[PDB]
Amino acid sequence: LHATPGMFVQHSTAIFSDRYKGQRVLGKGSFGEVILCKDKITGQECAVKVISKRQVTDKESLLREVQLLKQLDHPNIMKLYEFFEDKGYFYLVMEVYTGGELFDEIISRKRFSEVDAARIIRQVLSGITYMHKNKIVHRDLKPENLLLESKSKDANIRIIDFGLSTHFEASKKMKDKIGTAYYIAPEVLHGTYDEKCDVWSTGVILYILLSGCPPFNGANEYDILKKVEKGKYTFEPQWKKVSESAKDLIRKMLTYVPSMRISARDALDHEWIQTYTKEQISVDVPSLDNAILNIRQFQGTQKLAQAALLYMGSKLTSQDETKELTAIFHKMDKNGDGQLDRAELIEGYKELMRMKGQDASMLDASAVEHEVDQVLDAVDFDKNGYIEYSEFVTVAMDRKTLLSRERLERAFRMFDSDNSGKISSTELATIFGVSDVDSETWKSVLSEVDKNNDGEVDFDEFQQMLLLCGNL
Ligand SMILES: Nc1ncnc2c1ncn2[C@@H]1O[C@H](COP(=O)(O)OP(=O)(O)NP(=O)(O)O)[C@@H](O)[C@H]1O
Ligand SMILES: [Ca+2]
Ligand SMILES: [Ca+2]
Ligand SMILES: [Ca+2]
Ligand SMILES: [Ca+2]
Repeated sequence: LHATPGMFVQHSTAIFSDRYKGQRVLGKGSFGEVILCKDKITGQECAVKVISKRQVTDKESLLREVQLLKQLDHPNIMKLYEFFEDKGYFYLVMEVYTGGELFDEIISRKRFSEVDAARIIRQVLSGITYMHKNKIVHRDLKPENLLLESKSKDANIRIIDFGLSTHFEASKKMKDKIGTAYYIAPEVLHGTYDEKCDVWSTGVILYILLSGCPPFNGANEYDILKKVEKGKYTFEPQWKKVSESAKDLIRKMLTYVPSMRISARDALDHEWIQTYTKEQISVDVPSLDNAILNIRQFQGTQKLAQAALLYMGSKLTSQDETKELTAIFHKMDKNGDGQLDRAELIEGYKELMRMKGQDASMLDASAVEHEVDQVLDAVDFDKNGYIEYSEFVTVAMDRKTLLSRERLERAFRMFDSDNSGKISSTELATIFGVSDVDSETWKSVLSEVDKNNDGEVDFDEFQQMLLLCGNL
């Protein structure tokens, strides 16, 4: 029973209009197709893409895209909350990003300084390192598909639009000639390729950030593709002030032969990306102490509670609500790939001890390793060996703060699929995407939670489960 944020995406049995209220339109696309909506229960704002069935094989491709978004949890990848379908429409309910496309920043300035470009490309590369590690290739990276989270000058980047994305395998190469002319890798046009195609597109973006201009240009799509296919580019007047390090990274990402082209991971490790700032994220002792405290108290959580907390943490908390936790996550993620590993958690504990002025030799040699092994197992909801962003936020967040009245109510209705007012073992099975929950799993829920002995969990019991007979 692996819990992931993606298991909640298509799980509601409710109709869209019973969960969301439309406000204003959003974006610069066809009018009314993306709408800012409010969650009727929590008040959470979201961006809804409404697709008419008149406008979509196409149904299959939309579903594939939803399936891919359900498998990705990363601070630089768009978050999908929910997906609804009715007789007339599909509704893609997404986290709202209000800073506009990177494309619009580009066309409103001459070019980016190296430091501003490095911050952007570092985030893109974190996103794609993570994607590639999860066997997913984007295939349409470009500035139109990179949204800034807000208008704040320090807004993060989110990779959007997975409409061309697919899984890839080591054994079988990809063949579909798919992409956008300025950004598409030559081997994609030749028709045999792998995930290095995303690295090339990111190299094109970087070249544009630093110069203002595409490396392969021309009067029309046909002319652009002819330059792309040859692969010849030049650093031809702005380039005189650009550092040798920046050029070196571009040379490596626009390396023509794909077997010789740098990987996303190695590009994330490039000296230009690694050393563009020495500024440290500010995290005070009390916030880190509290986060660690919360994480280490999580062992022993039963399966209904676990799924309910992950739902609330991964779907019902905004960026504003999780500011402090997000900073701690990025500080602990030493290799900047947007996932926490065993070695990174170990270092996080040693960091905390140093910060608190604790003497580390007062513990057994492997005390920290033993701690992290227990903690990691417990907090790794999908058991893939990493702490993803949403797993981290869920567990590290102050529990009383997470368990608001509205979040509790939303979470209960999400589990109670038939609206009977009680959660059954079979509703537990369905949320985890399995046929049946075994007797031991359900019995361990009931022995703690089923206070009236009826074999199901009502709203009262569900609140008490999470809150000392708490009820909001
Ligand atoms: N999660 C989001 N939050 C806020 N705005 C978004 C989000 N996703 C897309 N938009 C914007 O809504 C507009 C249309 O979105 P989308 O439906 O993705 O466009 P499209 O059909 O792919 N072609 P285009 O709209 O020209 O990019 C664009 O301005 C997007 O930037
Ligand atoms: Ca990491
Ligand atoms: Ca995990
Ligand atoms: Ca029920
Ligand atoms: Ca009961």
